[PDB]
Parts: sequence; C-alpha cells; structure tokens
Amino acid sequence: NFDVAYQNPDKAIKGGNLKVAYQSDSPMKAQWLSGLSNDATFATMSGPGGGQDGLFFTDSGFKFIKGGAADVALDKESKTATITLRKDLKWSDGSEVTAKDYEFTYETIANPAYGSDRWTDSLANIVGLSDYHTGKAKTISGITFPDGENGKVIKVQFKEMKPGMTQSGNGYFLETVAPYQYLKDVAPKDLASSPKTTTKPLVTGPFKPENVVAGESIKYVPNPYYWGEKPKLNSITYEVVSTAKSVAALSSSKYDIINGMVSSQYKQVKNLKGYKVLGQQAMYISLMYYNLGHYDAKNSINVQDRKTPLQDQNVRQAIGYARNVAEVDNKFSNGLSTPANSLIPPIFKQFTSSSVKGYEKQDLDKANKLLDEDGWKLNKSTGYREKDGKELSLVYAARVGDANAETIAQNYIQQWKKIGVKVSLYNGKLMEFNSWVDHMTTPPGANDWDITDGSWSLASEPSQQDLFSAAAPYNFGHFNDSEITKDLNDIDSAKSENPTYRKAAFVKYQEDMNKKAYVIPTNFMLNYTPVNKRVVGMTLDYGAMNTWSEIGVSSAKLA
Repeated sequence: NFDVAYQNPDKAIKGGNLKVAYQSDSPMKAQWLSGLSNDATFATMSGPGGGQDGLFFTDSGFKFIKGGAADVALDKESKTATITLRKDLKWSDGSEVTAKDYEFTYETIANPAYGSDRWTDSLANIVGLSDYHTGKAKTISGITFPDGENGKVIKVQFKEMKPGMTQSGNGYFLETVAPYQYLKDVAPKDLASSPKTTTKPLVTGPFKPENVVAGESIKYVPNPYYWGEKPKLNSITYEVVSTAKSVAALSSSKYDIINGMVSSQYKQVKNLKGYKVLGQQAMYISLMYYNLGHYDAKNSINVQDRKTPLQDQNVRQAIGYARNVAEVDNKFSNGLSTPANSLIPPIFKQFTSSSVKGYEKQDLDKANKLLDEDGWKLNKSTGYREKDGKELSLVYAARVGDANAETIAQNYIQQWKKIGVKVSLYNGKLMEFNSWVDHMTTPPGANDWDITDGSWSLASEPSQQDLFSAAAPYNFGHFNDSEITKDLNDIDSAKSENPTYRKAAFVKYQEDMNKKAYVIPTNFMLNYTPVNKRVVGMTLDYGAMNTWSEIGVSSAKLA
C-alpha cells in the first residue's frame, strides 16, 4: 500500500527552491571526502552534491550501468577493472576530474596519515594496495593510468576476480573521486578538518554547496559544470531537523521533504493533508539467531560445539514455525514491517525470489508435530515438553528498541508456550542495545543465551560473507555447515560471473539456510518519506539516477 513515486498532476515551474530536512537528534558532521566521512546524516545530505562524488550509475537492482559520471569495465582474463571518466566530468570550480583524482581516493583511505576508518581487507586484493597501506611502498602498483594522471582512464589490477564486482558497493574497488589539485597542499593530518573538505569543498554533482553551516545545514545551488542534465531548481536547502520537531514541521508545511523519519511517527504523518507519503523497501533484514557455539578468534573460525536442544533441526524449525510474525506486524508495525521469506529482501531482484519459503506463516501444528517426532514430549502436569526428563526451556535475549519491543517479545514467548517450550527473557528484561552488541560481538561468545534478535543493513552487493560464513566474527550463533559453506563459496565463484547462475546460487543458499534454520528470517522493512504535494518528479525508485536534476515544484507555495 505504498507508492514509490508521487505523480504530481500539476507541472513544474522553471526554477524554485526546494526545502528538505533530515531527521536527526545529533548534529550533521560535514565531510565531503568519502574516505574521511563517518556520519550517516551528512552522507544522505550530500546527495544533491553528488553523494560524496560517486562515479557510477546503476539499474534498479544496483548493478552498474554505463551512463554516469564514469563507467567501469571488468576483464576477467587480465584481472582488471577499467574506470573511464567522462570527457567533460568536472569539479564545481570548472577543473577537470582526472585519473589522479580517482587514485587519490585510495590514498585518503589507505594512507594512515589521513585518519580514515574505511580501510577494508578487501582492498588488499588490489595489487600493491596493502604495501602502500603498510608504508612498505610509496605508490600503488596495482593502479595505473593508460593516458597518465591528467587522463580520463584508470586501470585497477586485482589478485582475484569476484562476481560482486558488477554491483555497486562491492568494496573490491572504490566509487568516488577526490579533488587532488584542490587538496594537494593540505597536510594529511589536516585534511578532515580543512575548510576545503567541510565548508568549502569541490563537488561533482548537479548542485554544489554554496553555504555550509556546521552541524545544521547546506545551501545548494546549481553546479554550472555538471556533465549531466541541468537541474530545474534554482536551489535546495537541506537542514537537520529533530525527531521532536519533525511532525510539527510537516504540520506547518515547513519542508517539502523530510528524510529519515522513524516508524513510530508514521501514523502521525499518515493523514496530514498537503503531503503524499512514499514508501520503499529497505536494504534491510531482521532475523532470529540460535546459540550454537563459539568463535575461535585465533584460528578465525566458528565452532558449533554448544550444548543445547537447539542443535536439533526439528527444534530450530519448530520454534520458527511457532512465531506469529505476520500477525505481530499487522498489529503494531503499521505496515512498515513485512514478514521475511528469506535473508535477502526482494528489491535485490537478481539475488532472491518470492518462491523461497521460510517462516512467514505461523504453523503451530507443524511445530508441535516436529517436536513430537523428535522425542520432545509434553508433560500434562506442566504445560511443557521434556526429553529424558529434561524440560525444554530456553533463554531469550530480546532487545530494545524497535517500537513495541517489550510487546513483541512477550507475544513470541506466548506462541512458544503453545508449543510446550518455556521461554524467558535474558535477566528478566530487554537488553539495551550497546549491551547486546557487546554480548554478541565479544569472542568467544556467551553460553547464557539461546535465542536472540538481530538485524543488518545490506549493501548494494548483499554479501553474506561477513554475516554467516564460518570465518565470520559476526556469525552470532556460531554455526558451521559444510553445505552452507559450499553455498557461500559458490556465490563468490567464477561461475557466478554469469548472472543467471549467481541468482540460482543465492536462491539455493537462502533455501538451505531456511531448511537448516541456524537462523530464521523475521522481517523486511519499508522506509517512508513525506512529500509535499507541490513537488514534481519525486520518486524513491532505486533505478532513478537523475532525481536531483529531475526534481521540480508546481508552485512557490507549499501545499
């Protein structure tokens, strides 16, 4: 019941100023360089500016297409990625974006003198990148310029190809440029605090930031040198707004668009006149974990050696079958949570299918039967199942604070009683989030919990490697399955270069995970954006690459 786009009946005027806010209770931290930026709020806010100078367009599935600021070509044989910047891709000062600018991005992340948090071990796969990163090498041998530094072409040499490389957000190579000629004489220790990367940057986008007020706002004006379609709007103002003030701002028609509004507010925004509420499915999964083991950090491996009745597959399935997720979503979520059939949400068109079945539908009868056939026999006197004299009783580490978190956890606990399973909260209450993070992340892992809830935001390349592999630290339940490992290797294989083969691999892995049920998919999520009725051309379609240029207003006066 959500629309991706607002189809405005009235046509756009020429010009106009658009007013956008981002809901945050903490201040904007303005850093125009991608490597130096650690604030999510600013990063969304940077969008009219080019999103910290992102090079590549994608399709709706997040697969790279050729029409953006640059294009990227992969040759498997030479183990190379070729980046070609547009002939007239330029910085906001009219200066040419060059091959060197793309290379400089690597230096900002890779060279420790800059202080970036964004190095990944994935970058080690690029030839010579580690040696540069460790200071062994002055340069990055893996990166070359066929037409030189002032040229438009960059070659990137990898040790190994990965199939995810056709997806944006792969991590194997970087997608941004840094204005080298501009920042060249800034000492690296200074770059992050420099005016040149904060209040007075150079950008590649359809708009450039005319004024930046620290912690609060940006004023955007058209970038004359933008390669692309010239924007309709004269300007856009983008401001931080508090959670507390957001509903009122919409009520008073202060903003055309507010971004980042939380789910609990939605009913308040739902009927407001003068606005249309847009919804889009998030790159998000929420899921249920079983505690099956521990993590061996020295050897970097999960060992599934925990003593639990959760070791039984029937037991894992039954507990999943028992939950009323769809029903819980219907009562409390307001339609922002929709039951997950799989670990990957359907917006990843090429990595999943509706055909996959999980635990989206409650089956109390199936759950009871599974337990019966596995020797877990109900004691009439108590209401709970036993095997070999031992009660089937578990500890549930539920956590704060999705909306209605106490209510939801209790609901599940009751469904479990229906199946003869005794479930209690960890220490009698909800875990606070920071505490939960420590409890899950800190090796070797705790033995005092059986069931927990977790969630992830999935990248444009929705890699399972950091989440569910044998070698992963964040594999919270510590499962280790040969079939699952085989499935994960297959996804990342040379065969997976073929998209049809890769889709089937992703699909197989999702099915095997559901059947094994080491973890159970809980929810998909929707994000909503209120849009003032004056707005022309607004859409949340993931396929749309030119919304900032496209975007318009029917009139000066907000609806």
